[PDB]
This record gives sequence, C-alpha cells and structure tokens, in this order.
Amino acid sequence: VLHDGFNFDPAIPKADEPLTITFKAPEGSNFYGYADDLYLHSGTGANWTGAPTWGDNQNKYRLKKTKDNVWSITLSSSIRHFYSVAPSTPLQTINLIVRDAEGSQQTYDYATLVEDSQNGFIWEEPQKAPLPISGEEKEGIHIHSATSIMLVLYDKDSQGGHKDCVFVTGNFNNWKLDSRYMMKYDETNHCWWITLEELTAGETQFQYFVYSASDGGTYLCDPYCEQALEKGVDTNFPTGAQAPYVSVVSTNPQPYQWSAGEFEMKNKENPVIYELLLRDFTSSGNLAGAMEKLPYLKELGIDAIELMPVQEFAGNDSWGYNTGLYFALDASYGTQNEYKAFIDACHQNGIAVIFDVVYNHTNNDNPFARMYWDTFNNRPSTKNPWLNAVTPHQKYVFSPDDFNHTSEQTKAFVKRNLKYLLDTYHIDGFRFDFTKGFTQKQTTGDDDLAATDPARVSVLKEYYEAVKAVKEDAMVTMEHFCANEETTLATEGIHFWRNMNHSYCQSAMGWKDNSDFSGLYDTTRPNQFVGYMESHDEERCAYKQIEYGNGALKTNLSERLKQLSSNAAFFFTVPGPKMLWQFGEMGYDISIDENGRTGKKPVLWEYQTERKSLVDIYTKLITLRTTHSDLFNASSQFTWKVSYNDWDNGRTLTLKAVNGKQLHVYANFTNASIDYTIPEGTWYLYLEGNPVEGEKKISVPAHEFRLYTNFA
Ligand SMILES: C[C@H]1O[C@H](O[C@H]2[C@H](O)[C@@H](O)[C@@H](O[C@H]3[C@H](O)[C@@H](O)[C@@H](O)O[C@@H]3CO)O[C@@H]2CO)[C@H](O)[C@@H](O)[C@@H]1N[C@H]1C=C(CO)[C@@H](O[C@H]2O[C@H](CO)[C@@H](O[C@H]3O[C@H](CO)[C@@H](O)[C@H](O)[C@H]3O)[C@H](O)[C@H]2O)[C@H](O)[C@H]1O
Ligand SMILES: *[C@]1(O[C@H]2[C@H](O)[C@@H](O)[C@H](O)O[C@@H]2CO)O[C@H](CO)[C@@H](O[C@H]2O[C@H](C)[C@@H](N[C@H]3C=C(CO)[C@@H](O)[C@H](O)[C@H]3O)[C@H](O)[C@H]2O)[C@H](O)[C@H]1O
Ligand SMILES: C[C@H]1O[C@H](O[C@H]2[C@H](O)[C@@H](O)[C@@H](O[C@H]3[C@H](O)[C@@H](O)[C@@H](O)O[C@@H]3CO)O[C@@H]2CO)[C@H](O)[C@@H](O)[C@@H]1N[C@H]1C=C(CO)[C@@H](O)[C@H](O)[C@H]1O
Ligand SMILES: [Ca+2]
Ligand SMILES: [Mn+2]
Repeated sequence: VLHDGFNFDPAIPKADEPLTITFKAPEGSNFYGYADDLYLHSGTGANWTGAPTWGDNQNKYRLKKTKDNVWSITLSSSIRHFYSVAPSTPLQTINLIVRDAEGSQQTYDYATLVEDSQNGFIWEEPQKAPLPISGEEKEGIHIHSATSIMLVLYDKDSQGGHKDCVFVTGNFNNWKLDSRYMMKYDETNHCWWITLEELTAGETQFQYFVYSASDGGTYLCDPYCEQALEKGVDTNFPTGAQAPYVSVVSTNPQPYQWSAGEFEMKNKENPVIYELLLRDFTSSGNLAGAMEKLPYLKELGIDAIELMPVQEFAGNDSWGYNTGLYFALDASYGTQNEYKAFIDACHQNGIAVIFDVVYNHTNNDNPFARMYWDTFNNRPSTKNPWLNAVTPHQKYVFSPDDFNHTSEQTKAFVKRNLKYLLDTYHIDGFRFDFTKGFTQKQTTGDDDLAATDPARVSVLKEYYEAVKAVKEDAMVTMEHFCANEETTLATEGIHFWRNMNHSYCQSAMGWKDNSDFSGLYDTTRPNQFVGYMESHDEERCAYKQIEYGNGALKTNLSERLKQLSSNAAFFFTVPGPKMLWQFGEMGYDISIDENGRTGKKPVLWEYQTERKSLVDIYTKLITLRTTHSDLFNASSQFTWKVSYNDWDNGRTLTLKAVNGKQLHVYANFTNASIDYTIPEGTWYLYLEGNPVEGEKKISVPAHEFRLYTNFA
C-alpha cells in the first residue's frame, strides 16, 4: 500500500469519482515527525485551475494525520466537483503541494494523471516500438516533410528506469493530453518517439508531458529545439502550455545565405579578443545595435569578438550564465538568422566570433532538470542521468542544476552542442565558463576544488578534441583558474584566462602594492594564456581611479587617461593572446556594482569622443601587433621590470624578435617626473616617428610612457 510521497485511492484517479490522497513523509524529509495536520494546495490542468489563495486553511483542504508521517484527505463527491470544473472540461491532471498551516514549509509542484472517461480520456498501456532511425544524433526534432516531424526524447534514469508514459501536446491538438499523441518507448535506445503527420501552417508549438507512478507528471520542452517561447517574455506564449518553455519548429523556413569564402581568424596564435555583452554594448541591447558598431571594432584592430552567453537564458535581462536551452539562442538579442547575419558581418570585417558557453550548470527550466526532479527538495532527483541532486563543489553554487560531467549522456550532449554551434553559426571558437566546475569530487573551499581532478582534466581534453574534430583551427579558451591542470592542458593547445585585473587596477590607481604585471606573460607557453586587465567579472580600472586613486588620479581625467595608456603600453606589447572588456579602450568608469553587479550598465558612446586619446593609443598598440607580427611571435625574447620593486624609477620591458627587431617601453606610474636613460642603440618613437639617441637622459612626466622601436 503506502509508498513515499503521494498515494491515490483509487490507484487511477477518475475525474467524476471521489479521490483519497494520502501523503507519507519519507525519513529525512521536512515533514518527517511533524506533529500537526497538513494542508493541500492543488488545482487542475497545466495552469492549476481552482487553486486556492496560498495558506487557505478551510477544513476541506486539511490532510488529517491518521498515523505517524501519514496524512489523508478525500476530495468528496468528485475530483471535478471539488475544483468546480464543468462536466465537458477534460480534467486530465491534478497538481498537489502539501504545506504547514502557516504556509512556511511545503512540498513543490507535483502532478498526477486523472482518467476522464466521460470526455474520451481513457487509460491505455503505452506501446514498445523500435526507433525507426539509426544514425548519430537520434534524440531531438527531425523534420521529414513540410507537414511531418519525428520527435525522439531520451529517457533512462541513473538506476536504469524510465517513465510510464509520455504525451506530446501542442498547437496541433489544442494543448490536450490525447492517447493518439502517446509516444512509443524503445527499451534498447532508451528513447520515446512519435511521428506527427498533417501539421499545417508554418510554426508547430509543442511540449511533452512525461509521467511515472514514482515521480508523477511534468511538462517540459524538447532539449534540442532551435526556437522556443518563454512564459513571461513572449506575449504569444500559448494559454494551454505550462511555463516555462514551448518548443517551436518551422518545417520550411527562410534559409540564411552566407557570404562566400573560408574566413580564418587573423593573428590566430595570439589574438586580441574584445569581450562584448549584447545587452549593454548598445542602447537597443541586441544584434541589430551591435552590427552598426562593427566598423568601430574593425578600426580598433581586434582579431575576435567574444560574446557573453547567447544561448537561451532565464528571462531577457541577463549576463546569460543561466542557460535553460542549449540549441536555441536567446530571442531577446535576435532571431536565428540575425545571429548568422551578425557573425557573417564580423567575418566580412575580418573579425572572428567566439561564443561564451556555460556547461557547469543549467537552470530549473531545462528539460534535463524537469525530466528527473525532486518535488520534496526542489532540485534534481538522485535518478537524474545528466545532473547532480546537490552541487559537489559547495564553494560555487551558481544554480540548483549542476551537470555531472562523468555522465556519458552529459558528455554526448555537450559534444553534440559544440558541433551544432560550429556547424550552424560558423563561429571561430569557444570560451568555456567555469571549467573548474566540471568535477564530481565533494569540496567546500577553493584549495580542495583547485587540486588536480584527473576526471576534470580528461573531460576537458575530451571537449577540446571534439571541437578540433569539427574545426581544426577553432580557438578553445577555458576560464579554469586551477594552475596545475592549466600547465597539463596548455600542453594540449587549450588557452586559459589569465586575470591581471588586480595588478593593473593597482597601477591605474598609482599604488605600487600588489601591482606586479609579471603574471601576464607565461614563460613556458606565452601563447596559451589570454591576459586581461578587465573582464565582465571585474571592477573597471578607471572606476578605481575615481574612488581610491593616488592624488590627482581621483579627479584629473587627463592624468587618468595617461596612466591607463601606460597600463596599455605594458599590455598590448606583451606576447600571447590579450582580452579587453567592452569600453576599456575609452576608460569606461562606471562601477561594476552600479545597478547591481549583473544589472544593466549605462551605454556611454560619447566616451569614444571625450576619451579619443585613450582609444587612439589602444588602436595604435593593437595595430602594431599586425604591422610588426614577427615581433610578437612567442619565439621573441621578452624581459621586463614590473615587480613591487620596479616603481620609484619606472618600469621597462624589451621584446627582441629572432630577426633583430626590438621594442622597448618605459613608464612612470608615479605622481612625479622621473629621469630615465634610454638603452644603447638607434630608437624611434614609433607611436608619433623621428629618431632618438640611446644612452640619452630624458625626463618622463608623471603617468606617461615612452615606446621605442629599433626600426621604422
Ligand atoms: C566569478 C568566478 O568565480 C570563480 O573564480 C574564482 C576562482 O575559482 C578562484 O580560484 C579565485 O581566482 C582568482 C584568484 O584568487 C586571484 O588571485 C587572481 O589570480 O584571479 C583568480 C581568477 O579571478 O577567485 C575567483 C573569483 O572568486 C569561478 O572559478 C569562475 O568560473 C567565475 N566566473 C564565471 C562563472 C560564472 C558562473 O556561471 C559567472 O558568474 C555570474 O553569473 C552567476 C550566475 O548567474 C552569478 O551568480 C550569483 O548570482 C546569481 C543571481 O544572478 C545566483 O543565482 C547565484 O546563486 C549567485 O552565485 C554571479 O554573480 C555572476 O558573477 C561569471 O560571470 C563567469 O565569468
Ligand atoms: C507560495 O509562494 C509564496 C512564496 O514562496 C514566497 O516567496 C512569497 O513571499 O509569497 C508567496 C505567496 O504570496 O504561494 C504560491 C502561490 O500559490 C505557490 O505556488 C504554487 O501554486 C501556484 C498556483 C502555481 N502556479 C500555477 C498557476 C498559475 C496561475 O496563472 C501559472 O501562472 C503558473 O505558471 C502555474 O505554475 C505554482 O507553480 C505553485 O508552486 C508556491 O508554491 C508557494 O510557495
Ligand atoms: C587607498 C587604497 O585604495 C585601494 O584600496 C581600496 C580597495 O581597492 C577597495 O576595493 C576597497 O577595499 C575594501 C573591499 O571593498 C572590501 O571587500 C573589504 O576587503 O574592505 C576593503 C577595505 O580595506 O577599499 C580599499 C581602500 O580602503 C588600493 O587597493 C590600496 O592599495 C590603497 N592603499 C594605499 C593607502 C595607504 C594608506 O594611506 C597605504 O598603506 C597603501 O600601501 C597604499 O597602496
Ligand atoms: Ca530567455
Ligand atoms: Mn559543476
């Protein structure tokens, strides 16, 4: 008789008969050993028709405690009568939460099936049928014709089980559960499948209703959809559909015409990457707005644009590290073809495109989450074959839905997604967010998490090789911050984020403490470390000047732009890839905390004019890496004096190519003029270039730098 959670007498609920619901609290569950009665919060259909006001303690909602940990309620006369549902309304699901009288403790959204014989909704045994397709990529949406789609949904839990039945519901059947739209299970491929025929018009909209005795029922969309509507964002979200997502398929849509040619990233070994958030890059916050600035970024001299995450994220106002769907791009920035047009336009301006991708975690809206959910703890169940119930790395819990990168299903999904983004959107590489998170080890801090995990190392190689198999020259960058695993993986050709924000903020402010630049240059493999003074995750160097700058650096914009141009002179002149965060080149100086860390920031394109002196220095330093590439080859000899102890008298670097070409830079980061003797040789002021005698004493004013080449 009674199992954990909800029990029904009758075992198959009947819309036009009474129902006894018995709730049994498992050991370790929040209502285990609870002394008082519980209350029912319930309604019918996708949208909980008949739900009371939360906390409504009328006696007809009371589950009387009958035994220890067992509460029962009877929906008397009939389920239909209890919810005042019209006879003709198909009553096909009931949604159940139990709570304390106060409404402080509860269970979470759960649904069971209701048989409604009087409206033609009769129980049938689900069919076992082999999947009629072989091939790779069996799961997902297959368009066979203008009027027909095959749907394949993976279902095997980590204990070897599967659901009792799955319905497809959509615009083709007015969002009803219908025995005609029950999918068939293939026990060998572990997949539900159905062929929808006689679809009419352009857009098919659907979601699945999955159901088991142990888990109850859930609505979810297809994980592989390329288009989705999101309740609370899309005004056209169907009234029949449950939040959050409906999959959208166009059988014969407008194909995008790509311009002709290969396209390959320029300076592919050591690119300058421009990190860009579409939400905040222009006032329209979208691809259309950003497309208008490509001429600006082209002139700047950048090799690549890195977009912050564009995969479908929760809502329409986000950095995007909250992915709900991985094969649909967020419609808040543009359509599929607007993304393709953007990427095509970048390629025609000679600019590569990198996508920021977030595989550590998804969110509660993801079909992989919804499919195997714990309605007691409101997190993935211990049976979920893609996700952990509980994040193993407890120092970093960015959502309730942490991916298990030891799951063969998760690895296959990630590998398939990488290939999809390469093939469909023609991008030039990837920045993998938080690759430190790709670990099953139980940890609670930074040092236990950063310790070598051989399975994390091996899975990151696996994802690297999967990208390389699709596109041999694709750039693969990982935001890792595990020093020892970076040494190992840099050997394979993986690039790593190298955060020099603290040092370059200290130098921008005129403070010598913790200002050492030396971590920008990795002696073992200079080209594998993507150095940056700023990223979306960091405070702006120019903001720190205003708030805490040494002396005049708080108030004098001229002296601030000079100090930042001197930082740039100790950054774009260093071998290996470089990254700048949008508007760093114009001294963007709004705190990361203005409007909250992740909130929309002011759009300040007038800075391009007011701080043109800084934009022009960025432009010339970036362009030097093209004009004199051979200088920035990893083979060049690179030395510099940029420690805590290199300050009172200035800082220096020298880059010497094998062909004899030399670059030398001096900077005075102090608040007073310094005397400096140029090194021996014949030098030119390349940024502005008449000759200069070596071993010649010069007075370098506060905040300024001198750049010399031994050529012109
Ligand atoms: C933010 C960063 O956190 C980690 O980085 C750690 C690092 O692992 C640790 O080693 C150390 O590294 C420093 C070192 O101490 C310094 O000496 C120097 O060398 O620099 C290194 C590198 O900085 O300190 C780092 C900083 O703490 C992690 O490893 C990185 O991957 C992280 N950056 C990524 C990842 C995420 C998560 O996807 C992004 O975070 C943004 O978005 C999330 C999710 O929305 C936000 O999460 C919070 O707010 C949410 C509500 O919006 C909540 O739902 C959630 O529960 C909250 O956690 C978060 O605030 C955003 O920053 C990030 O932007 C990516 O770039
Ligand atoms: C509770 O929510 C409380 C919050 O937990 C607390 O943070 C806040 O201060 O107070 C809230 C109450 O004021 O009450 C919710 C409302 O009943 C309850 O939601 C459950 O039941 C509702 C009916 C479900 N919503 C469905 C119905 C509609 C109505 O159109 C649709 O818009 C939704 O998409 C449907 O899902 C909801 O899903 C349930 O969880 C909370 O559980 C409860 O904590
Ligand atoms: C003047 C001082 O400015 C800078 O220090 C500031 C930090 O940059 C800010 O981030 C902020 O740090 C606070 C954190 O926000 C907070 O999380 C918590 O950790 O408290 C921190 C406050 O201590 O505020 C700092 C200013 O208090 C800059 O980094 C720092 O080097 C500057 N220090 C100079 C000043 C003195 C004394 O006048 C000398 O001793 C130092 O050597 C100078 O460098
Ligand atoms: Ca969205
Ligand atoms: Mn993780």
